Amino acid sequence: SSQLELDSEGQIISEEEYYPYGGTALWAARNQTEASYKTIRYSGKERDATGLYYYGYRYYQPWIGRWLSSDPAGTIDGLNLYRMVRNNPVTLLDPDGL
Repeated sequence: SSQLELDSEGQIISEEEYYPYGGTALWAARNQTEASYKTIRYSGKERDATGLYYYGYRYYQPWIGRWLSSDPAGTIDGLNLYRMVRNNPVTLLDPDGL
């Protein structure tokens, strides 16, 4: 999860922290425009303007800790095709949405 951004000389552009399931709980910057250009924040995946995180093979709803669609890989991570990283978001990460 992208927490700090630094410019060419190690000065803080932004500061972020997340709720364990993706939600953004702290968001700070040195300029309201300079901050609008940070795109990826949680688990190295893009939070679109829609609010969904784009993981690759699926989109993710951080506000209910739940995938937007059933796993295409099927029963690869259990019988629950909507569960998020075995409900262990602080320890585990999903690389591509499967």
